[PDB]
Amino acid sequence: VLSEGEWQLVLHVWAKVEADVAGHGQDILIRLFKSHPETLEKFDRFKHLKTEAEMKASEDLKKHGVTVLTALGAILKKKGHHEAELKPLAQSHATKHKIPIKYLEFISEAIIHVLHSRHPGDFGADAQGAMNKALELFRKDIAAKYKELGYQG
Ligand code: HEM
Repeated sequence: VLSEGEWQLVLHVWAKVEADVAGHGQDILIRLFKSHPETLEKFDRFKHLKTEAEMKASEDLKKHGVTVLTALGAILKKKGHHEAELKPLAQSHATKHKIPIKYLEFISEAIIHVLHSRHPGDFGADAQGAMNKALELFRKDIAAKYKELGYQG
């Protein structure tokens, strides 16, 4: 579990994101899509985007970026007490969008990357440790619900 000190680091770093949610959200999704092009294909909504230039110009991608990060931010602020918030996300991502848990690992990596890129020398080793733990907890609890539903993998 996370200690209170680690949760404080996580939420202090999250304050950087909240200064510019749409910007961080677009940066994270583009990193995901370019690093792991198979993820783009899970989005009928964005499949048409071929180049990074097109992704950067898409206002709808920014809009989904706010939706995604708004949901993740509310979950982090629960400090692990997130059962009610996680349940619908697990259910829709497992049974409707058909997202393997591996992709949740990829986007976790993309978040860490983007934070380093946007905040050089301002994302501490302690904070990276804490964020990593918090995203692992998120994956673990979603994975538990995937396994229930027969989607483990
Ligand atoms: C930090 C992890 C993530 C969060 C917080 C998140 C959150 C959300 C939210 C709030 C929605 C809208 C409501 C819903 O459909 O449940 C959504 C939709 C969706 N998500 Fe995610 N998501 C995450 C990861 C991913 C990943 C890794 C993929 C695929 C590679 C993915 C694929 C999709 C798709 C395809 C939709 C539907 C978009 C549309 O057609 O409007 N999500 N997500």
